Amino acid sequence: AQYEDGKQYTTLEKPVAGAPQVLEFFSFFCPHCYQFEEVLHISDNVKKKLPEGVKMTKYHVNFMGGDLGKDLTQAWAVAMALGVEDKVTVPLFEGVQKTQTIRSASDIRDVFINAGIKGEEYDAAWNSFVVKSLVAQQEKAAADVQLRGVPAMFVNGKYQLNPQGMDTSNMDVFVQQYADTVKYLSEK
Repeated sequence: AQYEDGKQYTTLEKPVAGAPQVLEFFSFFCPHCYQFEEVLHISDNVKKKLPEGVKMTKYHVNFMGGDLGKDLTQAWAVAMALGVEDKVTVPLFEGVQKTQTIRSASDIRDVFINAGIKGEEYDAAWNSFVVKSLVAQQEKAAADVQLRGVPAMFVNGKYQLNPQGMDTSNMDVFVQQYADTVKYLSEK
């Protein structure tokens, strides 16, 4: 066929029930994740091609960058709770990988302050049980698919995107193939 299991995607032998429709995993330490966000804009091009009524989920992971990795998973929970994902994603990526100015939880906090989130509001979220459970959800979703690598995308808890099996000679063509594959899987 044109889309084949094991080529543009793989199928989970152990399907995950009740999973988010489109589920994306990343790490601010992850070099292809930086590309996916900054250069390729994968998330946004997938959205542009998803049907009506499909919601999109993005979670951070712990298994890169040790202690800071975990702080970043909690910070991403804060961002989700406050709904400020679109204001902190770029400076977090650049703070970790470009300028390397993020070395502690306090530096992560600085990024939010600079993006205009108020200190009191950040610290209250950071310490909230709503953020605790948001962290729990991120961990659980990644555990459910025994995730050992990022970037990763899963569709309906059953299919996993396989970007190694798409041409990379042209970045635009790669992105559209990726998004079209998500749409195909979505309609499956």
